[PDB]
Amino acid sequence: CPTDWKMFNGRCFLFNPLQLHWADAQESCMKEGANLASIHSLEESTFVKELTSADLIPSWIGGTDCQVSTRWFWMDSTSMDYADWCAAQPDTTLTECCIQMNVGIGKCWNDTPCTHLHSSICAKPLK
Ligand SMILES: [Ca+2]
Repeated sequence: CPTDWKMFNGRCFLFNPLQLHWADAQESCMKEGANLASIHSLEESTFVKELTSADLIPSWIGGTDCQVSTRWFWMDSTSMDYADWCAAQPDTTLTECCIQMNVGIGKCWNDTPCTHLHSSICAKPLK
């Protein structure tokens, strides 16, 4: 993997501490040939959590159901075969359609307004 990135299951990951809304976070990843990260297993979830410091900082990941409620998509076009929703989540309301991880005391996923500023996780295949 390139310098500051970390490898896991054929992909490289990076924690971007900069506070950005979802769209800016995705744009920031694209500048590096990446996408906000998709997560497909508890093993991957744990690996990414280890990139967010001892505080497990709330972070944007690349999933949303912003087009049609309840229809979730990852920006890297991989399948939605895993989720780590907090209790009662997701709300599926189009007004809070971007996935945020490391949310609350449970450090789980919560769909939230995409305009909120958060750190983020970027990922891209290993070359
Ligand atoms: Ca929510």
